[PDB]
Amino acid sequence: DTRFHSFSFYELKNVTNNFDERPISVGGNKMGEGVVYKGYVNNTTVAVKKTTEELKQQFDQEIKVMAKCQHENLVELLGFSSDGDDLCLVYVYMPNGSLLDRLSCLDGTPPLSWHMRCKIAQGAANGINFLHENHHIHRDIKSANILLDEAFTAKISDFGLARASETVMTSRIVGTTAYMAPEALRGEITPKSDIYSFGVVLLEIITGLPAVDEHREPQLLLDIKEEIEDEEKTIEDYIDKKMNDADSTSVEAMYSVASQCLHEKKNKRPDIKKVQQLLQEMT
Repeated sequence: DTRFHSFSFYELKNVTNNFDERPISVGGNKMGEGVVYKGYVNNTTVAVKKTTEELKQQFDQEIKVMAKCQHENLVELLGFSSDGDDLCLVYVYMPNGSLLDRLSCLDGTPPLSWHMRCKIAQGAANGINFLHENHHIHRDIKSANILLDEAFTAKISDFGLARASETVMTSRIVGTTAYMAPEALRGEITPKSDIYSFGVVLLEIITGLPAVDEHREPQLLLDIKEEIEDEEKTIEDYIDKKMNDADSTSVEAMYSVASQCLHEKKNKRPDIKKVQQLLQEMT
């Protein structure tokens, strides 16, 4: 609780069109999914995220993480509400949405250049580096959770699952399957799992493809690593065509980082410091 604003529930209900759960593109306030709503408070646009006792301690858990973790490449928590029998968290609004939607060019946005993509990748790595340095594991690293501010600065978001480290195991396996390391899928909690997930992200950046596509072969993006290793295909075959500034050398350099991140065995993966350095040298 490092000087966050305490909101009453009615204030946030007011500014969100009464928590209008319809997508924004269809006239509502939902920008994603608790559920996350767009709101206008005090000349500012904000992001409002809306067992009883156990939801309360997760609510308290995230505030704890957000109090301790402040960084240019992390979404900043602005405040909260806990009086309308319905818990809310209020964050800095990121106008350019998620990396996922920018890679897909959702709603007709311009394809991201290779230069911008490298900057976002570096930003994301810097954000993850801060978390690991400060002994946190994100647990849900993915392109939908890399948000983009006014200047397309990468902002790591959705810390609802984040855990402090001192490898432990959990009974409640959480995360996004198409991004999850094998050990994470088996209930292990380790920062090495974040690295693996970041490798999938790097693949999405290179290819512009989503991590999963039920009508695609392979359905999982991470499987393209094996197709390339068993030289059936090249990374060149998979490079996003919606760029004109992607030189072979840096693309191959990024793929090399991605491939190392995606080692099936957690101990053979680079840590975030090495990932940071490698993305620097690519540039």
